[PDB]
Amino acid sequence: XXXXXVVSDAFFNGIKNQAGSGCEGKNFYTRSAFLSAVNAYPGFAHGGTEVEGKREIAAFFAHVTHQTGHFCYISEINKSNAYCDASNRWPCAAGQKYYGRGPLQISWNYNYGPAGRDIGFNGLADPNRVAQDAVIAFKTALWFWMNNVHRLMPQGFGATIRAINGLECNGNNPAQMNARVGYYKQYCQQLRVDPGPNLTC
Repeated sequence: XXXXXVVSDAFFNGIKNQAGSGCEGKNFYTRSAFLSAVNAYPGFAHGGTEVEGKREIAAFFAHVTHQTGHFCYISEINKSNAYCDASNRWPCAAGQKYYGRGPLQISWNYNYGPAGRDIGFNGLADPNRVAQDAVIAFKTALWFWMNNVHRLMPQGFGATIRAINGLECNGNNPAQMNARVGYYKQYCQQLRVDPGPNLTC
């Protein structure tokens, strides 16, 4: 349940060791940054039982592993889209772009805005800070998780795949869906917890 003791250097390095070494994220994503970020999200891995908490940690790392390519990538590979939904109170800053950044590839003005308000930076004016500071990056990932995915954890890992995209369930992208499940099952083995029901979607 306490991330510092369940997520070890060995566990974190085990992921990052895969795809180095010229990866932009190789010398960015650290366990130290993750643990600093965890301090700001006390609800993470604490929704229910210690088993549920461990499943949540495994689930978080499963999605992060897939979305960043084992910590290879910081920013979305295509960077032209502003990702602006202008119908709002997180108005889009001129010239800025809210494409995916960090462990869970936080995207859109309507996510950068409130994430920044919670974390303590200007998410609309300075979204690149998520790519510049690994502590902020892990905080945005945990912010996104707690605000969008956490409530679905009790329904099983598969419900979290559906929470994160919509495009990788129901036969749409089996390879990516099963990739995520694969990481989750391994991390559950490593953290010594059963994976639970409803893994695929």
